[PDB]
Amino acid sequence: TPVWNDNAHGVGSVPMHTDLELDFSLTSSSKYTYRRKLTNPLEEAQSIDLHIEIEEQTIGVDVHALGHWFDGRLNLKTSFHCYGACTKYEYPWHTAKCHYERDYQYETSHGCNPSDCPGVGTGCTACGLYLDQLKPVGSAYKIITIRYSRRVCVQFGEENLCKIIDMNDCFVSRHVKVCIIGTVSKFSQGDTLLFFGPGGGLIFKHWCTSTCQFGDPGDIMSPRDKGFLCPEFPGSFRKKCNFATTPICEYDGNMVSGYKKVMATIDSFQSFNTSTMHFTDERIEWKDPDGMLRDHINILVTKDIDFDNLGENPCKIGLQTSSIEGAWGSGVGFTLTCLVSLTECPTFLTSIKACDKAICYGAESVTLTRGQNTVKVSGKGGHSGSTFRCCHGEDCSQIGLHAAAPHL
Amino acid sequence: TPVWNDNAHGVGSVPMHTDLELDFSLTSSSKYTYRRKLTNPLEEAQSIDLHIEIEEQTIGVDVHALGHWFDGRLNLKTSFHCYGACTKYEYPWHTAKCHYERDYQYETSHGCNPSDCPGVGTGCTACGLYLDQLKPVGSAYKIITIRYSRRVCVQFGEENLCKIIDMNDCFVSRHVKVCIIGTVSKFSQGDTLLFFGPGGGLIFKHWCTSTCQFGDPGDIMSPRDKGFLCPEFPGSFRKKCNFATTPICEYDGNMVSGYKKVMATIDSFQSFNTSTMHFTDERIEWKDPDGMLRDHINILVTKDIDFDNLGENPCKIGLQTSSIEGAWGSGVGFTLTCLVSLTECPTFLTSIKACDKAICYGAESVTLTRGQNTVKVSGKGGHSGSTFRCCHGEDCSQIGLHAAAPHL
Amino acid sequence: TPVWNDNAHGVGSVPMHTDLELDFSLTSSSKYTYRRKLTNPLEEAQSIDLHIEIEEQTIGVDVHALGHWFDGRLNLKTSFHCYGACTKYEYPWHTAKCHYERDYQYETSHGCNPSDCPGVGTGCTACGLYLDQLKPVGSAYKIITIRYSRRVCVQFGEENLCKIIDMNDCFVSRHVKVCIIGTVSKFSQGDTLLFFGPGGGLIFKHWCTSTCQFGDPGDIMSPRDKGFLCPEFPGSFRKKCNFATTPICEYDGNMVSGYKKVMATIDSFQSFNTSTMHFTDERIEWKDPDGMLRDHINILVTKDIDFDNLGENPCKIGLQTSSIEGAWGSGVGFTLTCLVSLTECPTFLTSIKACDKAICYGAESVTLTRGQNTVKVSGKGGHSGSTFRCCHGEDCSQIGLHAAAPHL
Ligand SMILES: *[C@@H]1O[C@H](CO[C@H]2O[C@@H](C)[C@@H](O)[C@@H](O)[C@@H]2O)[C@@H](O[C@@H]2O[C@H](CO)[C@@H](O)[C@H](O)[C@H]2NC(C)=O)[C@H](O)[C@H]1NC(C)=O
Ligand SMILES: *[C@@H]1O[C@H](CO[C@H]2O[C@@H](C)[C@@H](O)[C@@H](O)[C@@H]2O)[C@@H](O[C@@H]2O[C@H](CO)[C@@H](O)[C@H](O)[C@H]2NC(C)=O)[C@H](O)[C@H]1NC(C)=O
Ligand SMILES: *[C@@H]1O[C@H](CO[C@H]2O[C@@H](C)[C@@H](O)[C@@H](O)[C@@H]2O)[C@@H](O[C@@H]2O[C@H](CO)[C@@H](O)[C@H](O)[C@H]2NC(C)=O)[C@H](O)[C@H]1NC(C)=O
Ligand code: NA
Repeated sequence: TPVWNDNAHGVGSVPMHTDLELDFSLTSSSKYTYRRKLTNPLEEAQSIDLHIEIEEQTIGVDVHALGHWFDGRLNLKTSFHCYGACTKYEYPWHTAKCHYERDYQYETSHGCNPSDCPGVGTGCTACGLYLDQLKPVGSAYKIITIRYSRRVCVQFGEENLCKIIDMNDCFVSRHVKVCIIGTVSKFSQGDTLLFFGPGGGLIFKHWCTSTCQFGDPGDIMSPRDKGFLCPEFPGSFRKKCNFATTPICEYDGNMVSGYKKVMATIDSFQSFNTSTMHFTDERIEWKDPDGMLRDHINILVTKDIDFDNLGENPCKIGLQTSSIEGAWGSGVGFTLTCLVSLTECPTFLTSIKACDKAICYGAESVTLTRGQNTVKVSGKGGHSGSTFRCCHGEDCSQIGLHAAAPHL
Repeated sequence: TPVWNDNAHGVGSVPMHTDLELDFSLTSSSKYTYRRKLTNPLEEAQSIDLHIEIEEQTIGVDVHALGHWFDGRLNLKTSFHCYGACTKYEYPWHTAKCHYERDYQYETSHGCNPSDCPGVGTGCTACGLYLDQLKPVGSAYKIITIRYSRRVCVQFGEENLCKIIDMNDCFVSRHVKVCIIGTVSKFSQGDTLLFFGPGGGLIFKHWCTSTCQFGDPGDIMSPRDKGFLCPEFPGSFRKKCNFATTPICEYDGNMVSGYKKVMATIDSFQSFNTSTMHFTDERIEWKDPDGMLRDHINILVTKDIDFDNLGENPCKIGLQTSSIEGAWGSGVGFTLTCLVSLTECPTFLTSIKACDKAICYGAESVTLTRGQNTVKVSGKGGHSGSTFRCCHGEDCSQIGLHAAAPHL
Repeated sequence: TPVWNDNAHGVGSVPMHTDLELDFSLTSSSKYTYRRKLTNPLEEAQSIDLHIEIEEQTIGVDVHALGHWFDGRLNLKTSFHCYGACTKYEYPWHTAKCHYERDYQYETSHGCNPSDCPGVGTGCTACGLYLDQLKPVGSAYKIITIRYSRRVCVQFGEENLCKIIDMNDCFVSRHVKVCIIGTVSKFSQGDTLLFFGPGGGLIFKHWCTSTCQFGDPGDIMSPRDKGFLCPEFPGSFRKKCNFATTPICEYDGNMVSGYKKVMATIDSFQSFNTSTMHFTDERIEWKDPDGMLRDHINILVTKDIDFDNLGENPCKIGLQTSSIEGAWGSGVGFTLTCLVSLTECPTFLTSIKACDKAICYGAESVTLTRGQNTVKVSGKGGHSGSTFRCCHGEDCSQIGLHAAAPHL
């Protein structure tokens, strides 16, 4: 009764038949190199070159680009007409993308009309808030997923292999195991990253989403080139009245933009630094130069007898996509349906992944049965050009599918 | 001078006298099985069956059930009377559980009265907001504590032992040690989990607590079957006036429910998936099928000579509860006071726990002295039926105590 | 081609030439002691005393002290004058530190004047909100950085060395390595800690920063002894009018303080406990007595042949500060510029740190070249009396520089 399983990434070893162990805490922002000649314990003349290169920790963040945050000024105007409905007249702020209008229609009165207006219960006083002097101040990105990794290269004799190793995963070969164990608590899913310039940025934990009011972090956004998502103005208008005098609008809510309020208490917010940053559609990768952070590296070497590869198996997998639902750029995510054929084993416990161009976006552990299988993989991230493929290890299907856009 | 201590869960070993080590990164949502015949290095005919089963990672979340979130419609009504105080008259919205009333009392005026009202400084115009078309949309739970674990079963020869091993704890036996090391950053204390249907849910990081305004996530709640916690309506009423016309109420605040605002930007929020979910009073357990997450497993085996159990000791403990204060279902928590008797040792460094039905809710490290000790254990979680017992290892007192209800 | 690197904290070992390994999960709030006589495998009479003391986990939090949070009562007053501008008259609330005034100037009317006021379009009705019955309820601190550590002391023979070991770092010596691996998810950067009394506190994840409205957690603050940061009052005033009657002000916004609203739902918030707490300027250190938390300890001992110290090198470093910019007590932080001289190596990969009085606030990994180097170190934390020095390992420059104050 075989119960094949390749979800274990690592090795079985006999401590007596192991020749070298390196165990250390490494600065996350530092590389590490190890070179050694493994010579046979005396009683031979055969040496083996061991060369290990571990690269700096990289962070990869799947994001939704939120566009630009703007600074601006809130202006208030008044438009009065003696007679006629409010829609009968066009107002100065009508061209303003972000405006809030309150109408005082059919409400003219003797002690609130100008001298040329004998109207009672007629016409319109229109109050108008609008944003102007708009200026973009930064680009904002919503964090969907966070993963850290190091590229690990191992030469043992003439064998040479490089792999990108995720934090809390292991590099496995016949003679060398490299495991990385770490934790970082700097960034969280749902955080919003703000980049003010063309070095670093700020983390916002409460960027407005379902309610944006003027004054909030993220209050005035342009998701793309043209078109604002305008904030709410929660305050009230008042029509200030006087005899023989044109009505005057007033607004009693907050008048200070979110950018100004944030900049007035900027020390309340967390900055981060970046090095060698790589923006792609809905993804950002960089190396965090924070030298206070460390991760744990263990390297185990057996010179003569091979490690037992704990995921070794004779099972063979064929893959193709069937369908997809859900969205890229979304915290809710997508589901990729894969048709997976298993041969050479009655059952096989493994993981099927949703990947594109060697980036993984989701994975499902599954016990496959001999023959055809239908496997659903939940994923998050990607962009409109992503074709998510069904993958097993380094092997992927011939095509992938596109997910739908978010925020439709 | 003995200084006995059982807070260390693990073993002392001599690397030469160890026979097998398995070290690997395991998919959190996958089980793992290892079977091997340990044969004596040649020069014997005695083999030992080793059988290790590691089950999928389970999450256990102590929660406070918040009841149902509702969608609804905000309606506005007006009730006018020529004469009499506002309390003299009953208003249509008085049966509505969530209503906001503003009275314009003794404020009648010539240009704001109907034709049959010669009142000046009399009567009442009543403005009334109320919620209607209410519908529950989901069940919400406040996270109090999060713990991950795997069930680990080890057979070595005829010895067979199963234990639930918390992440970052170790399974210890005479011949086998299994340590699990991991980190997960998906859920946080204070997060609110929302389940919309009877598969998965959403994480909210800003569900309203001390201030709920209409439009907030969590704005309209029913903590149990009947009875709403109504949201605030922060906007203002206006009495629109006209000659020979009944006053008309207006409200200038947000009119869109929190559910609609959240659903309009649903991609801003994080989903999670679940498998084999088990709801009990104030607790939820499930297996997260997110195959992207991994933890580290180390297994060490000595075939001949026993491990040194680092927590081995001759101390003996008797336990009983004395008192309790504080609350279940609460982020502030409770304190269990235990009377603990130590014999066979002058002192003993150990942990006393507050547990019920093999779930732990709190623990206190303490150096006990020979004879009686009073130990206070801080805990969080549980429900009204919980009887928290004083526990040491797998041993517990004969009865437990109930904590008080939260939110009284 | 030498590529010296001391960023790896750990050892190379030959598993056959290692004599003892202790591997265990330790209660975070517990100490651990190991004592053993290492005797030569028989065939000698030379023993070595091994004595290891591991102290309880300490948390060190760099913070910005926010001052005291206050409870208070919101009061509303009215001041009317028949004639003259509003600034012509002094109002009762003018001495109140937190007050909100709305003026109804030149708006007198027949049906809204007292009997002695024949004014039309004159004088002033002044509405005044003010806070009174103020009382401090707690001291608040903004988390800037969080680090955990254990003090580790190792005696091997006559060698005795104590070091404070950060979580996820290693103690390295010729014969003993001690590595600590752990994760904790209780506190987060940007959390606000509130201490109500002189034992424990509460965690707030949404303490108001860029917008404080009355009713918010953190709404009424005094950053120091005298001087309040007053909250906004987002509601509206109304002037209630009547014939031959003095105008009466009304306010329709929230009237309940943030302290009362939080205390009304206190079970929604997370408490923490403390032991042996040490407040210093902009820093708090304590031992968390939460016995449910554990970390992983590995101890490796070689009795005869020394470990290969993976950071061993012949490079020599001289250090001095050059300049500084940025702020203490700030989530944005500071940058220390150091002049670093490298000799005895063509290049050296290492870390330069910004430290004061054996507390580190920042670190930069850098490949130094022979001769002079300019290295910028990003840091966070400290206080006005901090002199941040350039440091390498345990070696620091002769002076340090002060950063600027935050929130100016
Ligand atoms: C894993 O979760 C997805 C997400 O769908 C869930 O979203 C949550 C926010 C919550 O509302 C929950 O009720 C909801 O099911 C599941 O996929 C969804 O399945 C439904 C039912 O067939 C479809 O109508 C949705 O279009 C579909 N969405 C996506 C993005 O695929 C999924 O079934 C669940 N389980 C697995 C194994 O993936
Ligand atoms: C651990 O903390 C608890 C909780 O009480 C604390 O709650 C914080 C929010 C903060 O306000 C702090 O000042 C407060 O002490 C402590 O228990 C409390 O102790 C007081 C004093 O005797 C009692 O009046 C409370 O009822 C009690 N509450 C509970 C739930 O027990 C506790 O003393 C402290 N220390 C230990 C060792 O548990
Ligand atoms: C690491 O980041 C600091 C912080 O400055 C950054 O702050 C972010 C919030 C964001 O606005 C980003 O654009 C900004 O650069 C950098 O230091 C700053 O550098 C500028 C440019 O010379 C100076 O004007 C600032 O005074 C200075 N601030 C501080 C506190 O030093 C820094 O350059 C960057 N890189 C490194 C290697 O430290
Ligand atoms: Na208002």
